[PDB]
Amino acid sequence: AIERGSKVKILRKESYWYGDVGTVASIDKSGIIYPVIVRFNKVNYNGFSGSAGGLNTNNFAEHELEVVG
Repeated sequence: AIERGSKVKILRKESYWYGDVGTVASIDKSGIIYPVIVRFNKVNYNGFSGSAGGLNTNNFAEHELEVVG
């Protein structure tokens, strides 16, 4: 099961960090299809201005992540 701070290999085809692993940051209450936000320490600036957006976290479903810890 997706534990906390566990190593999860992202298995999302259309993902900026697909094929890479990430550190589980926190899970949601199943409010959305991708409540699990993983950490990648990677930024994808593609339109920033004024307020510093920045992501560093991608949403992913439980079945979309592969706990390989």
